[PDB]
Amino acid sequence: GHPTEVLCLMNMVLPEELLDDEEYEEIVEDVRDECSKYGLVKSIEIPRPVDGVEVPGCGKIFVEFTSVFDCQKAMQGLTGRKFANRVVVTKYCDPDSYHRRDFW
Repeated sequence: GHPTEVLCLMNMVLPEELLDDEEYEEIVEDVRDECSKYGLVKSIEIPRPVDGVEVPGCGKIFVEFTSVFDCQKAMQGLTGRKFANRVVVTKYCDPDSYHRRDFW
């Protein structure tokens, strides 16, 4: 709906793929590098799974840009792009919710 400077990338990761530090770090770098083609990436949040503990937003990628315009360019460039034989699905994330790490 309402465009923000925070992009949420869905359908890109399985929780299993975020357990090992090396794999998690590689996903963070790959995400940053792809998003950097559209604007300045201020920060990234990829909630990691903890088996038996609820982790809201796990399986989702949150990328904060330095402007709303750069985020909208990222949403245009990434939405519908094929990744891991799937379809990248997106949404805007509330900036306040992002900073207080209140994901869904």
